[PDB]
Amino acid sequence: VMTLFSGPTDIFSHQVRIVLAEKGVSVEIEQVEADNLPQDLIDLNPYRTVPTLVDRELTLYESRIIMEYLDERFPHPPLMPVYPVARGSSRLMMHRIEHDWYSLLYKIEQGNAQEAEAARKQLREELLSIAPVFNETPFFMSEEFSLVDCYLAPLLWRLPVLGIEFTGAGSKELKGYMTRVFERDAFLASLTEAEREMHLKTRS
Amino acid sequence: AANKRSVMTLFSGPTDIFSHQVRIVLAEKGVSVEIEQVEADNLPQDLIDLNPYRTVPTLVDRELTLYESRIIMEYLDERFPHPPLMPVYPVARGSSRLMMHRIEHDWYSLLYKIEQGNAQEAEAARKQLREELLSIAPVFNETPFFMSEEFSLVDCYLAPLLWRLPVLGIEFTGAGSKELKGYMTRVFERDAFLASLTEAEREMHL
Repeated sequence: VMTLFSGPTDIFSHQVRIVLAEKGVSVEIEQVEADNLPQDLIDLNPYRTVPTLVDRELTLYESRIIMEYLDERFPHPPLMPVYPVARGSSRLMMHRIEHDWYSLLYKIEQGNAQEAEAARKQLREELLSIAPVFNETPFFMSEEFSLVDCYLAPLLWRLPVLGIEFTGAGSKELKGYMTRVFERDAFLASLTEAEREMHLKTRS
Repeated sequence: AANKRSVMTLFSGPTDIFSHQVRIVLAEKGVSVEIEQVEADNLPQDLIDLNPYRTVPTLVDRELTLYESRIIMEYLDERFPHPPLMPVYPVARGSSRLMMHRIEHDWYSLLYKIEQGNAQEAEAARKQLREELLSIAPVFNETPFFMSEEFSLVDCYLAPLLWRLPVLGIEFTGAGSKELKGYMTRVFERDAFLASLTEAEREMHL
């Protein structure tokens, strides 16, 4: 009885779809045309946004709220640290990723050529700057896939549609992270057809 | 350095609604904390070194630096369980987080339009906010706090907003005013709320 209303290429919906796949819970997923909930379903979410999760009598929106709900409701596998301090670090990194990087993604998608390129340049350089972080661990500042990777993975997956290509200093490091995460069963299972179309290896 | 002290440090804005939320939670938990009210023109060096965005509120507890009041408040609730400011179960917790999100999205945005918009906009925002707040009156006939039997982080979002109504030129009369005023009395009289106020915030009710 758990239903997720998702944007087929919506990065926020993708985050939730990865979590749902990781948790392995039974769920009905319905893709909308674009990035909005049908006007007739406004009763489910006054803001008519996706992702919107309906699990029994509880309706939730805002991917961040949905992901924590799923992690608290379905403990295994754990996607957050168990202790308060590292949990704060994780929530903060998730927030920084969304505020610093998903904002650039938004400017690239909604901007004219000039705005898009300026956002693109900044996003590309910043992503490459954190490359050293991976020479240390398999996942983002962790040895286990977590919600932080649920934020970073959908973003890096979209590099092709953002018009970004990694080469030079740091590219090898980022690509290694991308390969590790993109190869996971849950990540592959999280993909919609429109998302699979983005890369050769998943394209049908 | 703040990150080297054995006591928490909160960098706060004297009239910042978000810092107020955090100060209420610190008082409720009764933890030792050194609170520094900052000035935009001359921020303390530790804030600059630990928070690249130079914003408030910022909590420094040992080697951990947090910003974004929501993250700080949940950190405090998880690190210091007594007294509980969040529900225990997943479903109730989800609803609580959703309400905090809606209060900030629907009401904190009107507060900003009221303070930085032109007369026409400010007045339009002032009228919308007043109406919406009075519309939740029925809630207080069901429970003493906002959709809860006990004071929680949701009230830590709503209280600072209602405390600022005087500066927003809003006053409750008519239908629902009794309910809203009863809630305000209940939260504004709490030890933690009084303890959370800065002198500047107190003057908002002169």
